[PDB]
Formats: sequence, structure tokens, C-alpha cells
Amino acid sequence: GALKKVLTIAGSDTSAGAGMQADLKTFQELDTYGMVALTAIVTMDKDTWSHDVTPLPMDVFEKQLETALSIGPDAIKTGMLGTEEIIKRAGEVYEASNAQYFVVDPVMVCKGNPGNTEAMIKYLLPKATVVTPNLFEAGQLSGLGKLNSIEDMKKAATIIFDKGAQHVIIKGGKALDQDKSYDLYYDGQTFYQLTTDMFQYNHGAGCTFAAATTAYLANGKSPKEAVISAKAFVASAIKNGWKMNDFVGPVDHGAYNRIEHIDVEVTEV
Amino acid sequence: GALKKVLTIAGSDTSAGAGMQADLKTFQELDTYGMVALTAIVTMDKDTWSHDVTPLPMDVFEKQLETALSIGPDAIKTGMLGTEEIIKRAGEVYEASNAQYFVVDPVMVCKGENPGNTEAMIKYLLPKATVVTPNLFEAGQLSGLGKLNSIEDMKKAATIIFDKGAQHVIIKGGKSYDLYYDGQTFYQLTTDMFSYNHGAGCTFAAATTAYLANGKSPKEAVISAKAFVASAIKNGWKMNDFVGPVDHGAYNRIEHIDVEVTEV
Ligand SMILES: *[C@H](O)c1c(CO)cnc(C)c1O
Ligand SMILES: *[C@H](O)c1c(CO)cnc(C)c1O
Repeated sequence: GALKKVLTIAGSDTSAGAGMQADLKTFQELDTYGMVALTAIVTMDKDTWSHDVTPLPMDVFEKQLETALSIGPDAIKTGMLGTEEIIKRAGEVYEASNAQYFVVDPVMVCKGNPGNTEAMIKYLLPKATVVTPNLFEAGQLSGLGKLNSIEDMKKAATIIFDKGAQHVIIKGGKALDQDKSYDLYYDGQTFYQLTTDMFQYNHGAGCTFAAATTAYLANGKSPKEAVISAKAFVASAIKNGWKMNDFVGPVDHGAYNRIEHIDVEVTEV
Repeated sequence: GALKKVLTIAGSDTSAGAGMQADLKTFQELDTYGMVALTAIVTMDKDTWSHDVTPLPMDVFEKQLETALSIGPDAIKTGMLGTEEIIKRAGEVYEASNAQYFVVDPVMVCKGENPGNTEAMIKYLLPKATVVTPNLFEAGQLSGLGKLNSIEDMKKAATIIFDKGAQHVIIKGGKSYDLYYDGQTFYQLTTDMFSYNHGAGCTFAAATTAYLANGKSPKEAVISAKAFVASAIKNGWKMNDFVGPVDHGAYNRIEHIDVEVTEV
């Protein structure tokens, strides 16, 4: 039947591994109609790879929103938002829409502000179907600071959930363990640990995971299935990522469908 | 082997049917690594679908090109360029890269809705173009023939545009004829006729570009891109009362449509 319409409110990653590029790519891979409202443009210097974030004026941000909103998204994802104004508006449009799914990837960092954090806490967490911080973002969102363990991650998730998020996944990434990738998923009742092997290039892993979750929810998976299916999606992308230069390599967003499925072990902790 | 890297220099079609959205989606469908240097942001009024083109500052345009060029595209496509200076830089970045394929979709109009720009395309892009993909209006402008009303006028247009330096020319007729010309032979490309065609041209040029990057001859790339876009068109859907985009994934997901090829 008709493609589900999935909007991302996000920034452009010129390198095309992350940000709106990941979102659109992943939305397409998962057979949904992808759309974007750009908040910012990120570029990288040719010699050093230093990032430059160029914000987009609010008037064009709002023009993009009006269009994308008239089209009627079934699910919304947010990525790099950049300002409290934008953060606040991202929240407002979700509520104003007929969308049933709101996936918040609380971007703070790229590979290669309590201000925005508080605005994220205030305006986004209470409407979030799923929120997907990495280890660093989870400690900020929870106000616990540096999380060192599965049990600290459990603490962070309860705190974030109690601030309004219906479902929380914290990516433990290379910080928690480096032989295995652990994420902690929490739904208010039970803590699930999600585990896959590690092999290697993971630029855009985060966005891709949040983008896949949104598509999976748009297409009818429960948040649990959606998160688990997204972890598998991104694990394959990560395994088959490629070297772009001396600083970075993107995930291969098409790997799950074109190369292989990777097993995600799920356990209660 | 590694994913081929394909750059599009284009604008954002907020409706996500055409422009860079169509490009990236098409690029992804054809197993290539798609990238974009954004030239502008196109938005549409909710009530009238009036297009508003917000250009991006030239400084951010150039920072995006610097990053895309360091990554090293295997192929470059152009879409909406908007100014004669954007037109010139697009050609220059093609020449500066090690890219072997330059596909120019000389966009002048959008589904739903400067001859100085037309002159700029003729001077800067056409001499570098592996493939140029005008619709009927754009071909009449690039050729200077004005409104093309027949396969004879299209043949003339294609000859003129080839003579301006484009190596392969396809004029989309808009039954369902496209005219392909390589300098030696005129091939009429046809399928059955199917109105949710928003982004068909971008998708066609984007698929052409990916096919070329993945090793198909220009003839085969065009024929393959036509089948690709025909499926997308056939499976387009109604977005609102003004427009309906093509289904970029329809070739892979839904069905494969045969292209009839005939010399003319
Ligand atoms: C950074 O690379 C990045 C992210 C996080 O990976 C999200 N969005 C944009 C535009 C980025 O550049
Ligand atoms: C128009 O919708 C359009 C075209 C031509 O189809 C190309 N690029 C952009 C950004 C557009 O909006």
C-alpha cells in the first residue's frame, strides 16, 4: 500500500554518512517516503576535517516545516537541531501533526550546552516515542554525568524515561566496551541489553540507527521490535563501512539489505 | 568492490520528490554512495504550492564543494543551479575532480511551478557533459530553436546540443517518446504512458549517473535509466491536489518495465 511518509528535522552532513543524508538513505532502504527539513549545513575542511556548522535562518526553516507538515508525515525524527528555538518548534510540529511516532536522536556530537540539553529535556523528551542518546548524551540528559557501566546506563534510562520518554536506548558504544557493542533499552518495565560483535568505520551509525527505528515504527513494528531491528540494521552498516579518508569512514546504509544481517543478542539485565 | 561515489550539485526540493532528495534516493536504490552540494532550498506554500527558491550563501556552497571534492566523486550530476556563477563553478569542480562522468540535467522548471542561465549552461556545462538530459522546453532553449513540436525538431535540437559539446543527448518528449542521440544514431525510447511524474527528470538523470558510475555504457545507462524512471512514474502517488512524486524505489520493489528502442 501507500508509502509511509517519514520526516527528519536535521542537518546536512556534507560527507553524506550522517545527518539528513543517513536519514534519507535509510528511509529509502526501508521502503518509506523520506523528507527533510534542514536546520543547518555541516562542512569539513579538506586537510584537517574540522567541522563547520552553518545554521539556516529561521524563516527558511519555517518555510520547510509548512511544506513538510502540509504533506502529513506519519512519523518524525529529529537529529541536529542546533537552537532552543528549533528544538522547541520541532516538538510543536510533532504535536501539531497527525504523526504517531516521534524519534529523538539528541545529537550533541559528530565523529571525525546545558542550554540545548534543558530545551531537549523540556520540549522533546515529553513527546518522544523513542529517544536515542549515546553514552555521552545520556549522562547529560539524565544529569548524572559520565556513565561508566550498564548499571549507570540503567539509572540514566529510568531518569530519562521519568522525564517523559516512552522508550529509551542508550548506545554504550566504544566508551562502555570495545570487544562488544552494548546498548541498553528501557520501556518503563524492563531493561534489555542489546549486544552484537565488533569488527572495525561507523560515521553516521547514530543517525542511521535513529532513522531505522523511525522507519520501522512508521511501518508497523512495536518500539521493541523497531529498536532491535534498527540495531541489526546499523550493525550491518557498521560492519561494512568503508574508509573515506584518514579521519573518517561512513557506515554502508545499504548493507543490511545488500550484504548481510547481523545477529543482535537480547537479554534482560 | 567499493561503492561508487556520486555527487549531485542540486537544490533541496522540500516535497522530496525531485531535486537532491530524488537524487540521493535514486543513488541509494542503485547501490552507489550518494552525496549532495546544496545550492538552494525550494519550499512550497501549503495553500497554493507556489514555489519559493531560497538561495544558499555562496560561502557555504563553496565549503560544501571543498568537502565533496576531497572525498573524490566518481561521477557528478547537476540539477538546480540557479545562477550563472553556480553554473560555472559546477563545471569547474567537475574538471577539478577525477570524475569520469558529468551528467547535466539542465533544470529550468519544476512540476507544479533566465535565458542568461541558459547561456551559462551552453558555455559552461554542455562542453563538459557526458550526458545532458533536457525536457522538451529546456532542449528548445539550449538549442535556440524555441518550441519543439516534432521528432524532426527534436532531432535538430539534439544535433545542435551535441555540436555545442555534449557527448550524449536525451530529450524527454513529455505517446511517451524520449529521443537519444550519440552523434551517430538517433534512438527513440518508448514505454506505455502513465501524471504522478514529479521528480521524473531528476530521477532519470540521477539513475543515468549511477549506471554510468557502475560501469554501463552511456547507451545502456540511458536505456536502463528510462526503465528505472518508467517504473517510478508508473507507481507515483498523489501527494496533494497540485503534485504527486514518482516512486523512486519502484523499479527494485514493484516491477520492471520494458523499453522499446528504435532507430529514427
Ligand atoms: C555529524 O556528523 C552529524 C550528526 C551526528 O552524527 C547528525 N547530523 C549532522 C548534520 C551531522 O553532521
Ligand atoms: C523542482 O521541483 C525541482 C527540480 C526540477 O524537477 C530540481 N531541483 C529542485 C530542488 C526542484 O525543486
